[PDB]
This record gives sequence, C-alpha cells and structure tokens, in this order.
Amino acid sequence: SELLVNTKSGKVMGTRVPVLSSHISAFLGIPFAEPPVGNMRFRRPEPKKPWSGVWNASTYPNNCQQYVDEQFPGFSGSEMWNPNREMSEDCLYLNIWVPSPRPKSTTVMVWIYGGGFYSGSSTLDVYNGKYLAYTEEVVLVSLSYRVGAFGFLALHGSQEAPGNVGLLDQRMALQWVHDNIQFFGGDPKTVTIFGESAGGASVGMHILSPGSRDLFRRAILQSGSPNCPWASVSVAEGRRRAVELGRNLNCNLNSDEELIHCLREKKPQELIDVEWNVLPFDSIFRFSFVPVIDGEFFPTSLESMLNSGNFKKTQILLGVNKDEGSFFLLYGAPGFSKDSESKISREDFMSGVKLSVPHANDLGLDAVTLQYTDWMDDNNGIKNRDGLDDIVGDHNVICPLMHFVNKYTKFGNGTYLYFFNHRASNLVWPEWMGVIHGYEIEFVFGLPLVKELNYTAEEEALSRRIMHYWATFAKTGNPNEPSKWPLFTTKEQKFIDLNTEPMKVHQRLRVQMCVFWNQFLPKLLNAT
Amino acid sequence: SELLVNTKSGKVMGTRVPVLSSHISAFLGIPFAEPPVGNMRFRRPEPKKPWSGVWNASTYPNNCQQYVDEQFPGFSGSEMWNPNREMSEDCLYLNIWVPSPRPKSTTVMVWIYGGGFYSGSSTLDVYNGKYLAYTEEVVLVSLSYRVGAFGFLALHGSQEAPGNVGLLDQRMALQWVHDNIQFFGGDPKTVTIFGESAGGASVGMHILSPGSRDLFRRAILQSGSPNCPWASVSVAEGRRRAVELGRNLNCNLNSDEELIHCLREKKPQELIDVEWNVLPFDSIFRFSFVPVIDGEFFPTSLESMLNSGNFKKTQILLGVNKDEGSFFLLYGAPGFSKDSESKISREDFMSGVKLSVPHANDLGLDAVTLQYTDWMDDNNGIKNRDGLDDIVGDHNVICPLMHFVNKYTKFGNGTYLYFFNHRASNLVWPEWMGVIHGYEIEFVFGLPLVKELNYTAEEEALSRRIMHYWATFAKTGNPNEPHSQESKWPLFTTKEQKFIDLNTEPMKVHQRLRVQMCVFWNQFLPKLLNAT
Ligand SMILES: C[As+](C)(C)CCO[C@@H](c1ccccc1[N+](=O)O)C(F)(F)F
Ligand SMILES: C[As+](C)(C)CCO[C@@H](c1ccccc1[N+](=O)O)C(F)(F)F
Ligand SMILES: C[As+](C)(C)CCO[C@@H](c1ccccc1[N+](=O)O)C(F)(F)F
Ligand SMILES: C[As+](C)(C)CCO[C@@H](c1ccccc1[N+](=O)O)C(F)(F)F
Ligand SMILES: [Cl-]
Repeated sequence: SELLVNTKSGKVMGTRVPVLSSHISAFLGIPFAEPPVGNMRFRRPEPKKPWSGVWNASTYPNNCQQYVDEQFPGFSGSEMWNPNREMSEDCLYLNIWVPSPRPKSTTVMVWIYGGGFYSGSSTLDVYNGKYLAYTEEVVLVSLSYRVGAFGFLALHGSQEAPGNVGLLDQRMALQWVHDNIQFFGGDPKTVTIFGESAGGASVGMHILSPGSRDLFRRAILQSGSPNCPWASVSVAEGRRRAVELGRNLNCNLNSDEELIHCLREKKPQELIDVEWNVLPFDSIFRFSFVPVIDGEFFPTSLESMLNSGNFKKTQILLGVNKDEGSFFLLYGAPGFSKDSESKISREDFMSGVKLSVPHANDLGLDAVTLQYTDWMDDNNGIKNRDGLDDIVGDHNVICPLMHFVNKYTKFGNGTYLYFFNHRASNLVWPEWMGVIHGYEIEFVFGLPLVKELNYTAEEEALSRRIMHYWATFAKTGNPNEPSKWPLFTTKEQKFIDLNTEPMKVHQRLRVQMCVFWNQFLPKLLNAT
Repeated sequence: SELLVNTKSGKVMGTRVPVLSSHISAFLGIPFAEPPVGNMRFRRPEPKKPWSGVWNASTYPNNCQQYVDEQFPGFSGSEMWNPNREMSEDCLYLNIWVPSPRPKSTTVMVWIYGGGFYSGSSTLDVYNGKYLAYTEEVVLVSLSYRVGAFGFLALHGSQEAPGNVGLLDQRMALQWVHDNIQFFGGDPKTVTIFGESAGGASVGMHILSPGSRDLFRRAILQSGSPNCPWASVSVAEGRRRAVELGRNLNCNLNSDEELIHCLREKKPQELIDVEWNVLPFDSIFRFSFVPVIDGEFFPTSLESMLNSGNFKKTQILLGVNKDEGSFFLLYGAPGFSKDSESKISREDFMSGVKLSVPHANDLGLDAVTLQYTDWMDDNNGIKNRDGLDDIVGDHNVICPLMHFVNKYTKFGNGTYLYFFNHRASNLVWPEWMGVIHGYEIEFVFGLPLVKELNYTAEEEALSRRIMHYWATFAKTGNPNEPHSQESKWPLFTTKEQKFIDLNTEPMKVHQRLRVQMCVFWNQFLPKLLNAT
C-alpha cells in the first residue's frame, strides 16, 4: 500500500491524514536511534537496531525530557511550545509527511525545533507538516534530539559524556533520511535542513561541522545562527557547568566517570530541577547546557572556521523577526508584564541591560546604555522598553546572524536574507511585544491556511508565498520561480521585508547597531 | 577737561572719536605694567612705575609677539584676526572707551581677546569698543597679555619662568581697572570680564583662581571655557615643552637657569618659528604654550575646584556658535578648502578624526568614528564633512563648556546659556563653514550698526539686542530688562537646563544643549580612555 514502506532497518506503516479537504501520508514516530536511556544517558547516539515485523508509525512519539514552562498556565501563547506528549528519555524519533500520490525522488525538507537547546518538541501543533508537504509537494521530516543536560552535558575527555551528543542525534536523524528517504519518494541529494532559534543555530553548526556537511544539500536559518552568544561554550566552561551540576546533586566529584555514573542514577526531573543553577551569571537568553567547541564536531573556533571558509559551500536562506527580545524580557526582566504596556523606567532599564549583557564589564554596560539611550528624553517608558527590546534582540539574534551572513557570503554560493515584520492579527500576546521570536514559524508551516484558526485573507496569502519561497529555495537553491527577492551580496547587502505589504528591498540590515555589537563591543571587552 | 584724567599712576590724555553721528572719549595705549623685556622675559609682570607729565593715549599700542597667519594673504577673513600694529614685547597696555559726557560710576566691561593663547590683539577692527560703549552707555576696557612662549613658558619650580604669566598680565590690567576705572566714571564694584576663545577660557580661569576673584563682579564666556582640552597642560607637559623648545634652538639644557638665559637671548621671531614644534602630536585645535595647572594660580585640578565649588560664585552668561570647528579643519585637515564645498571622502574622514582627537588611542578613535558616522550612508561627503565639523566643535568647545556650565550652576547665582547660530549675510568665508568660531563677536561689538559694512536691517536688530543683553547682564546680573514686553531669556538651572538661540528669528527656548554627544565626550570617552 501507499502507507507501507520497506526501510533499511525495517518495515514501517504510516497513516492517512486529512489536510484542506484532501489527504496525504504521515509516518509518525519512526526511530532513528537506540533509546539513549540507562547506561546510554549522556552518550553518543547509537543507530537503531533493525526490527522484524511492522512498526506502528500512526501516532506521535514521546517528547524528550525538558524543563516545562509554567509562567502562564493554561495560556496558549506559552503552552503551544511545551511538550504535548509524555516526556521520556526514549524520544529519538522522526516524523515524515509524504504527499499522495507518493512522489518520485522529490524535494526534502528537514525541520529542527529550537528552544535554546534546553527544550523543544517535534510534535507541536505548529510543527504539523501536513500543510507544507501537501501545498508544496515536498517530503517533510521533523526530527528530534536530546536537550538540556541529556543532550549537552559536556565533560571533554570522557567518552561517557563527551558533549554535543544532542547535535549528534540530529546528525543520525540526517543519516537516516539519507539512507532511507528514497523509499518515501524523497531525493536524498536534495535535502534542506531548516529551523529556528537553537534549531537555526543547529543548521549552521551542521554547515560548519565536517561530519555533517555531506548529509544535506542546502540550509534555511530562522532567527538563529551558530555564532549566537547563547549557542555554545568552550570545553572548560562545559566542564565547569557539568561539575556544578554534580555539586548541586551531591555527587562524587573525584573523577569524570564517578560523576557521570552518579548523574545517571538520578531521575530525569532531578537533573532538570537544578539545570539553571549552573549558569555563571544572572541573565536572560542564556541556557545551561549547549554545544561545545570540542575540536571534534567543531574543528576550531567558530570564527576561525568562518574566516578561513572552513565550511559547507552552498545556498542559504535565512532571516530574523523584528522583535526578537520581547519574549525574554517578559519572562525575566523587571517592569515587563503580559498584562500591561510594560513601560520601563530609567532604573529598570539600567538593570535590564545588566540582565541582557551578563558577560560585559561596567565600561561595556555603559557603552550599551549610551548606544540605546536617547538622552533628550531618557525617562520615556516606551523608548526604554523598545530600546531594551532591541539590545536583547540585536545582541542575541540579529547581529550574530548578520555577522554570520557576511562571513558566509564570502565563500558561499548564494545568500537570501529576510526581515519578518508582520504581527499576526490573532496574536495572544500583547502589542508591546511586537513580532515575537518564533512567530514566523506558524507562517512557514502554513497554519494561516486552516480557516478555523482565524487568520486574515492576506495572512494566508503571506503564508503561501513564504512557503513557496521556502520550498522553491529547497528545490532550486533560489526562492524565486522563473517581484524578485534579490541575492544578498557583500557589496549591496540586500534583503527583503516579509509582510502583507508589496515586497520592498532594503539594504544593510541594522548595520548601525550591528557594527557596535560585532565589532566595537567585542574589541572593547577584549581590551578592557 | 573730559579727555584728561588723573590716574593713580599719573596723568592721561585721551582723544575724541566719532561714532554713529556722535562722539565718545577714547584712551588708547595706557600702560598697566613694566615692559616685560630683557631679563624680564618669561617673568611675572611688575606694576607700571608712575610717570610725570601727560601720557599720550590717543593711539592704539603695540601688539604682542605672536605667530602671524599667512595661509590666505590679503584675505580679509583671516587677516582681520592678525596683528594690525607693530609687534613688540612691549605690549602690556589697555584701551578704554568712555561715553561723553563722562558717566559718574557706571558699568564696566573688560574684553580679553582670544586666539588659542598663542595669538590675539586688543587693537583689531572687530574689537573697536566705541559702538558698545556709546550704544549701551558703558565704560569699555580692552586689555592685553603676553601670548605664546612669552606669556606661558612654564618651567615649574623656577621663579624666572614659572608659567601662567600671561594670565597674570590679565590680572594686573584687572587690578589697574580696580584701582583706576573710577576716575573714568566706571564702578570698580561692577566690572564684567568677557572674552572669546582662549579669552573665554581666561575669564573662567579668573573665576576659578583665588587671586583674580575679587577683581571683577560678573563674567561672560563666549565659545570657550577653562576646562577646554586645549586650554591647559600639567606642570610635566609644561616642562617638557619648554625643554623641547630649547632643544629646537640648540640651547644648553643642564638647568632651568641656563635654559631660560638662552631663550632670553633669542630674538622674538626665533622662538615663534619653532613654537609649534613642541606639541606632542600632529593635530588641530592644540596650542603649544598655554596655562599650567601649577598649584598656585590654580590650587588644584580644574575638575576638583569645579566639583568642590572652589570658585567665585556669581552670575555668568556664556554660550557657543553652531559650527565651532570649521575654521580649524580648513587650516589643517585634508579635503577641506575655502574655494570649494569641501565634501569629505571616507578616507579623509578617518584621518580627520585622528587629527581632531590627538590624545585618544585606537579604541578611542573607533568610538568617535562610530558616534559620528551614518553607516547606511558612509560615503556621503556632506555628512562626513558635517560629521567631522561637529566632532571638532563638540570636543574642543561645546561639551567642555556644557560640562563647565553644568558644574558651575550647582553653586552659582545665575547662569544664562546661549547658542549663536546666525550666518552673517556678508560673511567672506564659504557656505560650508557655517556659523564660524569667532563670528558672533562682530555682533557683540555692534559692527552691524555701521551701515557701510553692509549688514541687513535685521542683523542690526540682532546686534542691538545682543549688546543690550550683554550690557544689561553686566549691570544687573540678568540679561533681561524687568517688566519688558519682549520675550525672556530664561535662567539655566540644573533640572531644566534651558538656553536660547541667538539669531534673527523670534527667540526660542530649548533644553539640554547637545546632550547626546556631550554625554559621550564628557562621560564615556574619558572613561574609555581611562580604562586603556
Ligand atoms: C519557537 As520558541 C525558541 C519554543 C519561543 C521563545 O521561546 C524562548 C523563551 C523566551 C523567554 C521566555 C520563555 C521562553 N519559552 O518558554 O520557551 C526559548 F528560549 F525558550 F526558546
Ligand atoms: C529558575 As529561571 C527565573 C526559568 C533562570 C533564567 O530564567 C529566564 C528564562 C525563562 C525561560 C526561558 C529562557 C530564560 N533565559 O534564557 O534566561 C527568566 F526569564 F525567567 F528570567
Ligand atoms: C576670535 As579667533 C580664536 C583670533 C578665529 C579663529 O582662530 C583660531 C584659528 C583656527 C583655525 C585656523 C586658524 C586660526 N587663526 O588664524 O587664528 C585660533 F588658532 F586662534 F585659535
Ligand atoms: C607649523 As603649523 C601647520 C601653523 C601646527 C598645527 O597647525 C594647525 C593650525 C595653524 C594655524 C592656526 C591654528 C591651527 N590649529 O588650531 O590647529 C593646522 F590646522 F593648520 F594644521
Ligand atoms: Cl569516562
């Protein structure tokens, strides 16, 4: 049948799912690895052992162990990101959406969820790949990877918890797609990896990583990049935090093995309950366990790799959302409220910058303040808010990506940059938050197409062209089908606005502030 | 007679001069000190010793030995600032304009010319004090002081060349005014000292210095203040420079005694010719020999005196001109010319900020650049030109004045701040230069009132109200006339920080003069540079 597929490791039986008064095939919860439980906790994934019989891929798998958000219980805007399935260490599964009739060696798109490496699920309602696969006729895969300590505890030197294993999970899911997507009507030579946040960062790490380069054709990065300040740590910092987790759980710390064996004896939630205590500073947009520059997965420093062109040369399509910082200020910065205009005083502004730039010294904090403060009206609450909404957004998302984009374009084969500034009419978050980190995703996955989700007519149309650009990029390496989205070049540095209005072409995306973040501030801090 | 006066030192015979269809009394070239010549070069000024008979005070005196500007020979715009009389080390004299008939005991205004402490004359056409004295009915004094090495050679520890002697020269003219202005109809209890550029910095230095404090009542500072980066140097830097000056003239350098004796044998021009060779860096708006923070004229750092309120508390009126830097970039920065729009390329901009901020390190230069660059349009010549202009004007004049006003106001008894942004219709300099450094002076001294100098009717009006605000400030301590229908120049307070524009348009009140950039120059950069 159309739902029965013979794979390299075994047989799989999918399910027919309805989509916009039609149908397509879905293959949910296919294992690409051996459950990383028990003795296998913190270790490099192992390929899934073949199975006899038929595997039931009609329902979503379990979600990986993660810190669940409870800031706003019941509230949809936050819960839509929380796990919607039972959590388990047995969570290394992938989802495939296959149009009907099954295509022949067609375009493949792999989704990598984000959530700062500490959280994330492949089963979220907004990651439902049926609308994208059906509308664009692409085979859509959504993978999963260990997060938090479970995927990134890094004690460099030991083979028990070497680090980056969460990234290695992603890579084995990619290998699986490579060895098996052909059986589903997908061309393994035309694979596009795409994601947002830590998932967009992930994408970039695979472009950098030699061991991952050959497992995909192109890349799409959404509001994230490898060089982000929160996306990685040195081996010594990784070890520092891993030791700090042991100290927090009263573990023996004489040796790595002794410490690792102790962390394995602990129940999943026990680790999760002390996860944030290892962070060196009181901050926002900083996550405990993330990728490490170990010399293995990543040969040298991200920067030196980027300067020397030591990375996969291909076409990339990436971009940022207008208000990346607002989600992080609401959760951790004083003055910010989900139920108010969140006007910030000068005092809450000073402390807000200290929370956004944790590594900077006093001179550094003065530079940031001087850069984002209007001194003729320094007590304007809106300006202090919007101004703080830029620091976190420029520092953590926009400027890192623009540094990436400009370093990549020097050796690459084609870059396409976007700025997403449309605020969804049915948004549940307050107006001061603007176009929030992660709210382009519902447009990339075509949710505006399902009418009972109450999107405007022009939002569905905006969703349809974002999807077409995505898919058309995936298929040809150019989002344009023969108003054009122009190529980003180091001379022109062109990009487009991604909204309901007729496409407009701009230049030098936030160059003023990004010259500060990528060049001046780093130089200052190094010198001081 | 109205023109013959019995001063404390001796008799003086003035001259009757015409002014706008009327007449006034003028006493030019009156000596207030012994000529600082021979073995008296570099030494503190001594009082003029009494004379018998009448002193002919009917003609301007000699200008002090200074570097003459020969960038544009014959050009009125630059030569109007050059010496207009013979140069001589015998230059310590002062000029007085007295209304006729003589007033009883009226308001006194003393002018201290500027010119980076290296140049300047009391005799320039723009300093003709007849118009202001006749028009505002005040007694106008014009003084002189030793400039360059002559008035500021500083070998600290030595009593032959202790430094600050040019400032001391000023103070003696001031003491003279105090001991003798009453005979001319002036009130020694009501003297306002005012000056532009190094003259405004001089005024502020007398506000800070304990020995000059009681010689005046009020103060006016124009386009200059005491803490300006170019206005003073440490005793070390003063000593280094005086040694480098000896080294440039093959002098014996074993002791201050031998070094000073060597320089006293040199002809005046011999010193002037190497004067600029002693500066630390290639730069603009930096002068060689200037006031030294000696611990005598200045008890402690200007900043600590400002912080602890160790200064004369009175009323001050001060302000700045829209484009304070253009004059300096034209003379020493590549790309700038008086025969073109002076559009500056990105390269010429980078080298420009280096010449402008000579003391800053690489990181410092980068901060300055980042602060004044429009990165979306960084190849714009107009923007690079204006950008550079503002750098030089904010750094050297405006922000150090804002720092000063802001500090003084916490202790003062009245502060009135102005922003002069009127471009004179008959200006001789190019359009890009804007409202140049020194060009409000002609309005202060009422030049626009002499119809044959070709100013517009509205320019004569501006000049009248500027002179009136100045005079009324000198008389009352408030530029505004009580219960007058005219708009009002509001007080500058630390909380409100108000100031007015000074032009032909109806007055406007603004707040926090160039804060953004001044927070950078006065607060951030100094910290940045301190961290190193
Ligand atoms: C497409 As998401 C990378 C699951 C939306 C933003 O999520 C942030 C976040 C930021 C600030 C407060 C809470 C959260 N959150 O609950 O997910 C992060 F970092 F978790 F991903
Ligand atoms: C014991 As906590 C008060 C969940 C440590 C920091 O928490 C942040 C936060 C919360 C949710 C997602 C990301 C972040 N962060 O990156 O800092 C905030 F916002 F609560 F303070
Ligand atoms: C009221 As004046 C202080 C005698 C005019 C500007 O003078 C400047 C200056 C600035 C740049 C180029 C040339 C000159 N100049 O010839 O006097 C200086 F040097 F006197 F301060
Ligand atoms: C031996 As030279 C070329 C007279 C020292 C610097 O010269 C300045 C300058 C020259 C004349 C008056 C004022 C200035 N200044 O204030 O910097 C500049 F700008 F020409 F280079
Ligand atoms: Cl081990």
